[PDB]
Amino acid sequence: LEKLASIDAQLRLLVPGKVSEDDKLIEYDALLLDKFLDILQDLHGEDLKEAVQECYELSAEYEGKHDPKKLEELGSVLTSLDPGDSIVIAKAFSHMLNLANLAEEVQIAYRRRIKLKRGDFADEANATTESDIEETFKKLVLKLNKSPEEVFDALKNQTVDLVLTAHPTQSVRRSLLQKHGRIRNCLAQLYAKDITPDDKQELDEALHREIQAAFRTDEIRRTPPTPQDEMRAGMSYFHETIWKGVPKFLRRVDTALKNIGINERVPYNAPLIQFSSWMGGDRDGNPRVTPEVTRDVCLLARMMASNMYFSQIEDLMFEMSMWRCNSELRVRAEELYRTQVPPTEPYRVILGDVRDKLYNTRERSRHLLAHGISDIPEEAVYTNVEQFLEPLELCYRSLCDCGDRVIADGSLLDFLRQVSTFGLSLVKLDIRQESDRHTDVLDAITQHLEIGSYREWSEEKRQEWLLAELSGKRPLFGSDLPKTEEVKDVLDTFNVLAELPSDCFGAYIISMATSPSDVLAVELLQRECHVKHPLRVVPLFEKLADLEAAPAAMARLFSIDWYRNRIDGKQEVMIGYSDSGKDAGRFSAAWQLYKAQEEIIKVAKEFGVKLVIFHGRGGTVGRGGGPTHLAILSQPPDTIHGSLRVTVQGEVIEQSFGEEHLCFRTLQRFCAATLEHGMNPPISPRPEWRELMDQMAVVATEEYRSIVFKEPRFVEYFRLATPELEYGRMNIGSRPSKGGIESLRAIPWIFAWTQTRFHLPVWLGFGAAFKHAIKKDSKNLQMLQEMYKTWPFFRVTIDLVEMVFAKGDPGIAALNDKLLVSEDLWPFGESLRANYEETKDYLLKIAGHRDLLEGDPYLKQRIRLRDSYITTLNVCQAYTLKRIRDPNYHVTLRPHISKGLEDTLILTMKGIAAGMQNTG
Amino acid sequence: LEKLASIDAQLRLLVPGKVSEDDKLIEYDALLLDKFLDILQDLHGEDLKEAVQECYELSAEYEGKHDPKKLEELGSVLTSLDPGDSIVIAKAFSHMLNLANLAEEVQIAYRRRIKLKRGDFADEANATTESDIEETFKKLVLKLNKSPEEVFDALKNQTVDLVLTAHPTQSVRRSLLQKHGRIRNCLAQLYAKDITPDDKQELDEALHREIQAAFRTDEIRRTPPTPQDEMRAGMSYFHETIWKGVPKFLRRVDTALKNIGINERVPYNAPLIQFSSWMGGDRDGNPRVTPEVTRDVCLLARMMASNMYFSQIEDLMFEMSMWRCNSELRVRAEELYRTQVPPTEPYRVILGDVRDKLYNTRERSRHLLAHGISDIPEEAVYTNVEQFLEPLELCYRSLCDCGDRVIADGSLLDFLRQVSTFGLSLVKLDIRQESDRHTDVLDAITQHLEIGSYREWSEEKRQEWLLAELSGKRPLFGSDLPKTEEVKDVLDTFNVLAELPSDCFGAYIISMATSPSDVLAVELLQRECHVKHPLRVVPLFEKLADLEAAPAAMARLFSIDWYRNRIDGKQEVMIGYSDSGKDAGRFSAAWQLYKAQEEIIKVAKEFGVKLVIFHGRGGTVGRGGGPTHLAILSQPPDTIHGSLRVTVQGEVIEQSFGEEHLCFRTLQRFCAATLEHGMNPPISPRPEWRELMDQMAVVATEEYRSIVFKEPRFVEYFRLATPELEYGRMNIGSRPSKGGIESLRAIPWIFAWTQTRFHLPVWLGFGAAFKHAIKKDSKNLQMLQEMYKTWPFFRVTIDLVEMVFAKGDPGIAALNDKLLVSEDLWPFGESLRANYEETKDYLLKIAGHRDLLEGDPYLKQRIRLRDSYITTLNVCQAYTLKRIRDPNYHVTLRPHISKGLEDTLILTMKGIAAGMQNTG
Amino acid sequence: KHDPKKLEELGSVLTSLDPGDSIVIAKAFSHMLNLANLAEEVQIAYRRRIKLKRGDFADEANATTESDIEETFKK
Ligand SMILES: N[C@@H](CC(=O)O)C(=O)O
Ligand SMILES: N[C@@H](CC(=O)O)C(=O)O
Repeated sequence: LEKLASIDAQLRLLVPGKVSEDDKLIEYDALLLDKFLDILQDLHGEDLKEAVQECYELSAEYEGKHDPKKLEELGSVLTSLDPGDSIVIAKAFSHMLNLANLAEEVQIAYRRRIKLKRGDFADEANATTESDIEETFKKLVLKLNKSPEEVFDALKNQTVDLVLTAHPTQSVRRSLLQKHGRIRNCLAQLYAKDITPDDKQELDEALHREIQAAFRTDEIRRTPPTPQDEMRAGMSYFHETIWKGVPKFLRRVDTALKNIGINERVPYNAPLIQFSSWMGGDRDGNPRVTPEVTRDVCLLARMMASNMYFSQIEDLMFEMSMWRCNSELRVRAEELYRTQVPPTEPYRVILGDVRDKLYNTRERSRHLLAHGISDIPEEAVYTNVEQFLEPLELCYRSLCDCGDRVIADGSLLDFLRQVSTFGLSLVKLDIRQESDRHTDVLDAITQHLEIGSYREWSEEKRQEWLLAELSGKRPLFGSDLPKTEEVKDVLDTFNVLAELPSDCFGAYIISMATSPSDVLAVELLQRECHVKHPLRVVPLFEKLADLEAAPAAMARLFSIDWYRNRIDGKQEVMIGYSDSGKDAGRFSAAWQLYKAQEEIIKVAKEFGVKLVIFHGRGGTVGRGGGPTHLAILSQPPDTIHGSLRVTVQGEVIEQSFGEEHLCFRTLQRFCAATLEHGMNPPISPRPEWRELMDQMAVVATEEYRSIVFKEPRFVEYFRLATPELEYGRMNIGSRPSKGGIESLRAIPWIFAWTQTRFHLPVWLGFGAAFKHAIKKDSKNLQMLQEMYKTWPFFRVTIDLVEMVFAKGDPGIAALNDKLLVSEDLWPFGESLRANYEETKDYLLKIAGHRDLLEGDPYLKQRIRLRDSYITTLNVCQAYTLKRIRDPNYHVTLRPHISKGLEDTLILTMKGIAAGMQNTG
Repeated sequence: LEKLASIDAQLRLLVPGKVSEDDKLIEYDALLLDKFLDILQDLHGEDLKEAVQECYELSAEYEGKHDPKKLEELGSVLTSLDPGDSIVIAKAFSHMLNLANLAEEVQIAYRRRIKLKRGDFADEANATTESDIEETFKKLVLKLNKSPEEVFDALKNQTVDLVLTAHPTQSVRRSLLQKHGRIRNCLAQLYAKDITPDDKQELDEALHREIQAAFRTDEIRRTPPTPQDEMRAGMSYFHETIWKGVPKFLRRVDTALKNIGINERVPYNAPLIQFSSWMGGDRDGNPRVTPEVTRDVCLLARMMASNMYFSQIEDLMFEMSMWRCNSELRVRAEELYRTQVPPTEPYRVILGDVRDKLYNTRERSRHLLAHGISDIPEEAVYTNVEQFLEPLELCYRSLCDCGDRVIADGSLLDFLRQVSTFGLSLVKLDIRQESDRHTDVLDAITQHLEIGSYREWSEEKRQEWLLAELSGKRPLFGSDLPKTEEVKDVLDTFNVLAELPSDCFGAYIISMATSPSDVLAVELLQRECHVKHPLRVVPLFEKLADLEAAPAAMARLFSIDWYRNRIDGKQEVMIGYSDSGKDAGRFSAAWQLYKAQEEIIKVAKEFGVKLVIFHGRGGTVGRGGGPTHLAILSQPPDTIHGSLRVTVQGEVIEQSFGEEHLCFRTLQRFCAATLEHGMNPPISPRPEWRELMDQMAVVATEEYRSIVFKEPRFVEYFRLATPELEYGRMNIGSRPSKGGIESLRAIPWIFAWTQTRFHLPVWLGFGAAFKHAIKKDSKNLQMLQEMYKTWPFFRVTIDLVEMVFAKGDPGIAALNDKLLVSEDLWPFGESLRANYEETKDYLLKIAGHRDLLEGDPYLKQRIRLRDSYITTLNVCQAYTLKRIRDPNYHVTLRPHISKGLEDTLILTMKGIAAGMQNTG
Repeated sequence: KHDPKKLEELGSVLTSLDPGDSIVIAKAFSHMLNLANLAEEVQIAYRRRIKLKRGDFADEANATTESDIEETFKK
């Protein structure tokens, strides 16, 4: 009848909880698990529930003592399941994990903020202590001597651009987030103080039902989804929380402003917040992302957006019942009426006409998507956001003129902000393609023209030629140009950019950029494919050597008159932490990128160019939560200067935007941190620190490279101990290599090692670095410790690695070796595990910590509560990999318990990924 | 800066408040007023705010001491306003009043229920103590020895039919209720314990803004709205609260059932709840309600309903992502797919097809409304509710078959209940017409045929003839029948009933019914106008003499074979409390109707007919709130027998259904009380009581009639002291007479006297009755007191009159006399006021009360808080009536203060009506 | 349930005690009873008075509804 107390007590044995009336995470997990076990019993029988229970207990005992025999006990239960039973159990543990995450969201959403606080930079690393927008304003006036008018001014001119990217292991379906949403809402509401008995009986029932609906929305799908479908799923968070969150956060900004003495509101059309997207735009090493895919996602964006505006304007129309207007609106209303509402309701006549334009904008888009042709003419549709804003501006003005500003400042204002923030699509699409592919197009052209081979030319020649053609008097090539399939694909992409309207797009990112010709090549292609409004061109520098030359590259570009004129004082450059870390190791990349950004800003300053750094995946700003706040504050001085552009990693998007409070705090912290930084850079490092970082980077890079690139048996080891081959072949997303580790892409590199709980890519090299700093001079420990206490960059860098170790378990990696790796390679695995421990030890000593995450007990608890579930998936995954790979491995199967191995593997890969979220 | 405390302290001086953490009404009023005064100042200037403040203080002092000089002080401020200033001030007091009412709704919504209670019938007269559905179940099992299975059974077979009617002084616009809704929601949320500082800053701002939006949604409209427009406005509460409230209440019933040991749910298609409507159907004394109007409202009903189902099914479709179905659904899905979703989502394929049918059903209806013709064929649309239910039943079954009943029992089940409760329209329309109009049609027919004059025939002849024609072999008349306009209008109404589908309609009510021929006449007309499925015919007995003969009338009908066969064991009869009270006075009508219902039930029993009493306006069941609960329990034994049909008076509908909690409790109490009564009738009166009531009724009727019909100067007095002539001429709704008071309609009779705060129609006759009972025999006081303590009917009857006196102020009626009535008629007014006081005194002594509403302090406080505002409107109204009626009356006007007299009068009439709500 | 066999079950456990054990058990139950009474006193001491009440003589039969001295004066 009542097992809720036993589940709760076994959880609390695993976590020494807390008295706080806000700490209820363990209660939430108990309740969710209890309901879930009941469901399992109802659907699959007591015996199956019992088996799930059996596996959980074994995992619990392992997370207690860490006796590795428990993993083999769990193994022998898991390997003895027919594949139908295995699927149900892998699905159970997967679902318990998701539930644990939902519980976490609710806990974070309602945790009390701390009132008394030091106001130093460590407060900015946690949701509970970080500065909200009013606190940041007040800090700037008080501690940095800014007039409120100055703070207001900075804020009006500030942009934060969040760039949405593909979930690496497939995005959750839109209907599943709504279910999740309802589970969270029922969970929140069962603990409200405001309500009675029966309401709770009903919430209990609602929650039970919703845990079940979620579990049975589980269709089994080896064959991937189209990039169009993956884009739709990625766009779900707009309907869920972003659409309302934006106006809600802007209203908070307004209140913060009243409270520091500024009586105005942020203008509705100040572009504080923008969203961009990569989904259907990034084709770098991904030929499923075709020209047609791009054309489609831009149409889908347009369709979704206008569908939202269409539906919202109906609500606005209800509200705008008022009859008093200025004469300017009167005139307009009467015109429209003369060409189905009364004229005594003038706002409704205007908004009704906007509604039809929006309906038209939406049907035109759908037609073009389904057929290429629409009977709906462009004249009857919105093609620029200002056409849509104008009549809304007219309403606003008319209301204020009549004395009803207060009304204008409600729903109408929310709407102006939505329109202005989201514009006609909800996101602008970046295109990304690798520079070789541009070279190939250009070599096809030069060879056709019989003037030689662009590939063979030196860099000085490439520039000389590209500039001569960018002011050429004469087109380069036609349709009759002989093209490989790949070259046709690059050209057809540019033709899409020419055809489609410029408000669909943002950046053309060049992967593997290294020279000025890389950027000039794209400028020429765009001009020659007749892109009337060329996308800005953004180089992505990947390797350490490429980051070293980046500054000179940008100096050259800027000193070219054509390009300088063309760029109109703005340039964006992209960095990719995971990418650079794959080349030199994480530590060395972190340092190089700090320096790279200082150096590129210096060069921009010199040429009078405004420089925007676009943060790609793997940086500490990608963590989400409080840690994102300190991460922003820790950027090098002047590297934001009013413009934050940052990747929202798909594996972090739910946590960041799925729950409405969290979404609000995410937007808040991006605005707060950006504003503060531009007026309050972090401390610049001491010379001694720089010098030590340079020495440490050399050593760190040497360790990492000698293991990852010069150990001849490394790739072999990697392919056995890691599910990277099976991630590739069951392709979850893109496709894994472009050869060895040079050839492998960042995401698969991280994912392979996250799946084994070993995380090599995040920590390798730090151990050599610290060890060597300290042997060289024992005083370096103190300096390292001081850097941790007082240099934000360094704090933040260590904290991310510390978090990754909290998600680590070398016991799991050892089990994979035992099962999957040949005995000859075992000492190699064991030395890599010795390196993990040694690296971890040094990290703890530098942070002044006895255990992992001592500074962040809330995060410690969250991670520890996930581990029981993830661990079962890991053991299941290891033995499933053994069965797939080795046909001659068999065990006695149990008789079927409930009422394909590849399917199990897909399920465990996604679960472990849902559990590990962000690492590097 | 802070006047909130002065407003609050001046209110609390007027009401000696309470410590209860739930009693916040006075705080709510303070806050709402403070924000409102600020708005007035911003929009109209300090001086205008000051004037409103000045008028409020004078009204406050009057409600304190009741010095009548204060009314003249207020008068002299009000009469000195140019008409533009007068409009703004009347609008201010009107808006403050509405605000006071919103505050009240919130107070009632969140007041704590009382846990310990006597469980006697007085507990059922208040929201805080009344029985909910679980308590009623438990009472029936425990105190009446019913098995839960029996209780379940009674409930499955029970119907409650709430019949929506026209607001007597015009329905609030749909957009204004939404605003109201938002003001309430902001008010509730400012006192939530669950939230922080800034949230409140924002709610403050939201509330201020919404009070302003409401104030400026105020267009000035002498020219009435069409009956179609008045029907649309009446239907607003479906979107607001009823649409969700129904499934929500049915789910509560399910929980109550689990909790008394019944594991089933009420079947989704048990018709526990139904709504009907009169709007566009009642034409009795109202020629604006034409055949075309009726045709229209049935189309609008159909349109609205299908628009709601269409929009809701989209949500349901999102939820129904599941892939497991039974084979029956599989087959169907694949068929539909073969004729735009994947087939792996079978519920969505079914629901999508339902969605298109719903869209079609909705466009067909709109076309027919706008043009008479639709290209959309009937085959592609729903014409019967079962066509719509079938595919939903299929989903339900399929889910249960696959083990997912728990899922079926969520949103799908809510939807089945909505569909089944609301059906294809949301309401079925009654038609009502007066019996003379039928006689005229029949006389036109007999004269045409040259067989004499139906009007001239006796009742025995009329029946003989109507029965001969109802089994006639030969049609009565054609199109070439010569018709007056009125006769054509009655025929064309029947032709509408023939053309339109039978699910649009319910009852054909015959006003002024008195004989069996009245009912047989309509049966014949329906047959001869070719109504394939005739509406049931329902007689409305109005006069005392008509109620006396009603039983014999029904005995005759039932003993006629044709009619008996035709009626298939069911008959509805309607009673109209206000109507009968206009003929004989309220007391005498109350008693007659108790007896009438006993007698008609007796006759039905004898003939084996199931009898449904339809309660028209003015009864104690129309009060709303707790009092509706005891009122139902107090019906005579066996007079409900599983079927409650009751009028929801337009002047009570906001209070009953505007706020979601109140809507839920309204549905609850109708179900609770109906179920209990059928198993637990009230005590039948003692013989001594009957005898005393008969003696008291004679005397009560004689007093009332001698004043209202035999005093030759009464009508003259009535037309001077009352705004009834101006209610008529500025027609707010219907139109006032059909002559004298016989000729005047109930609603205008009540409204005239409610506007003067005198309420003559509710209390007159009670005084003579009680006085005479007590002089005859001093022991009668004790018996009267005992009847009050132990006979529910009597309690409830006195309580309604007591409530009306709480809304009374003879000081106001005296002011009207002084200003509007000629001096010769002043002693007449003064004797009527002497009668008020004497009647009130006796009422207090019988109830054992020292002051009005001592038994109901919550209601006492609510009424007292309204009075300040209503009183200002009353004084304004009195002097405005003086100006309209007397051109030679003038006063010095103030210079204009802010930055038509008929308009002011409309405004004061509506305000006083919004303030007085229900009386008789 | 009021199954009378339970009294004899209890009997057979109680009659089988040496007199030293019997004393200690009778003393335990005696003390548990006193404890129960102390708990009752605390419950009655802090139970909330009921604000809304009929003001008839039945209210005077319970601590929670009876009239205090001010209510009696006012009455
Ligand atoms: N997003 C969290 C980690 C997690 O939730 O797994 C962080 O970066 O600290
Ligand atoms: N509806 C309330 C009266 C009112 O709210 O004015 C009642 O009948 O008691």
